[PDB]
Amino acid sequence: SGFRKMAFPSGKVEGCMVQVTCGTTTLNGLWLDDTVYCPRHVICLNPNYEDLLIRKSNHSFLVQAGNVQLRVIGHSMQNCLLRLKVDTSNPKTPKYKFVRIQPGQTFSVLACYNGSPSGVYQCAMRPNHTIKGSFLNGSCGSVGFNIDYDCVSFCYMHHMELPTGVHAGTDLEGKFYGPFVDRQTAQAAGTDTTITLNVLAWLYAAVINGDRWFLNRFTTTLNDFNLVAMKYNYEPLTQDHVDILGPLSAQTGIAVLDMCAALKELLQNGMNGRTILGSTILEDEFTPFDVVRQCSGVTF
Amino acid sequence: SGFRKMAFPSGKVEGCMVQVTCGTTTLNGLWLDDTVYCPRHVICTAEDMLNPNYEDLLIRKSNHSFLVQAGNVQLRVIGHSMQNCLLRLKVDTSNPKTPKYKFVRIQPGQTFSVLACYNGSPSGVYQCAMRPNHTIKGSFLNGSCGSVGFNIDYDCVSFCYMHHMELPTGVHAGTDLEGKFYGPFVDRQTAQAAGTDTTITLNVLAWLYAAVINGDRWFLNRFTTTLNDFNLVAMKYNYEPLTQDHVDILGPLSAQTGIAVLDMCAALKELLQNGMNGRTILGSTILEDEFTPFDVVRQCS
Repeated sequence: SGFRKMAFPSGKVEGCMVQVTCGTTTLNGLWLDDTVYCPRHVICLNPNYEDLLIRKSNHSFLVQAGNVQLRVIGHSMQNCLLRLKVDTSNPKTPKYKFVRIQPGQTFSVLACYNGSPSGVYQCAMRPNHTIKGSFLNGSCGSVGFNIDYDCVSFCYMHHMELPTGVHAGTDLEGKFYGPFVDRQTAQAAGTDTTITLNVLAWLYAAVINGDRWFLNRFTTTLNDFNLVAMKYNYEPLTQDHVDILGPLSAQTGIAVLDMCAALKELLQNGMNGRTILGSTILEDEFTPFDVVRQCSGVTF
Repeated sequence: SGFRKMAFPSGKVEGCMVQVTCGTTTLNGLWLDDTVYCPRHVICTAEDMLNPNYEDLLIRKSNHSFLVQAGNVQLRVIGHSMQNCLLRLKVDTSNPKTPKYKFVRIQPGQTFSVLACYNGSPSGVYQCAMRPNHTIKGSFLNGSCGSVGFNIDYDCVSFCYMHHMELPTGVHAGTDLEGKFYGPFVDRQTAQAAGTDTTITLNVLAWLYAAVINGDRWFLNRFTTTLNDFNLVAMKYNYEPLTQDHVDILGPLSAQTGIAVLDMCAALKELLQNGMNGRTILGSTILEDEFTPFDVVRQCS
């Protein structure tokens, strides 16, 4: 049946995307009820946003939804975000919540340009607080989300590209992930590591799909595992991660440290020209929950 | 910057998914205007599949035999008929979320977005390619039949695939929206097997170009080759023969990066002969072939 890196259906987020233009600057905004969220830098090297906000009046902002202009009747700022009040509550607003995700967690990104959705892909918040996305100029304001039941949890809004070509942004409260700031400076991505917890979740998915050649009859202590894995640039695995893997461990009857012994053997010796879920490399962008959802057939 | 396997936004298709039930069998249906499309095997039981005769099976069914549901709300079917391996059910009400659309039969090597559904509801969206052997490496569990594959140009949706089954090796087969199977497969239980799978050369070349557009250019070399000499090597590694037409499709991408197509074929040739020596391209340690030149241009440009 295969295992696929997949994204959550994006319709519910597509219905909230609008084009926000302030002068020469056009980008995307997220329209929920009667508020439009967009990156603070639409009101434009080290600018005092707070100040440039004065020169601005509601009629300065042009918010477009489909072939219709949304009249702005209020403006404010919350951290690095802009909150525009419009005179029309979005009829497509889905049930939603704003969430701040932690390193290693994944989400779907709806790439947009001119308030119009262009594509959706799956990605992960990297250990160094960036995301390896795919954005072109004009994508600022695009958002990342997860879907739980029928509630849309927005966890990311796109702000900029770092010199190595990776991306940085904020939660929907306007607070950046990582020490990044929306301004020009010489900020760069810190060294990145492999998300061990996610590699382990993926090996469980393989076993669940019948790809179990790499299993062995040994085990290891947590520390011995970390001592080998860090040498390959893997994030240290903690007791809390081990706990997050409990449901998968129980479903397969394979203890986490027993899976860690298989992983350790995979790192030191390799795959011997073999494959796991058709892959020649250990995938690190599927979380324990992504595995449960895809292996089970969760719908929305 | 950045390059990702991406799908088209699924919202226009989501609003067309419904549930179709017959007896104990339930699968997905596509609701456009006043018609619901779904795999015809929703009508025959388990047994039947041993070689059911659908004409015989269909004529024994009535409009009320079909339980179509949009949400938990039932749609009354007032008509039905068969078209190749699909059922077309006429419902007494029209779908207001129906987007502008058309039915397209794609060629092997082309890509499309799949909206995996169960019980008529959206589970996930992913991007794939119709393989040279006409199967797709999808991610589907029992109950996903009827989910569709599509592309979007502007606001127009091009439906090109409807899922029907899984083959012995675990890959998938299906049909276009006229019910015509892609490949030598049949909706019946049998010893069927996927044909010989080859690597989509045109796409691997588009991908090396997307790698170049985003830095990564270690695999490049000072050599060039002839179309003919390229094929002699590539065809030795299970790669599809590259035609002059393919070379032409890569033109814009060639002009954009300033690397001639045959020069890029030279680079690939070298790659196939020497492996990547533990290196990676766009983060991959294998040459990826599920990105058409069109896909790369749209995303990189």
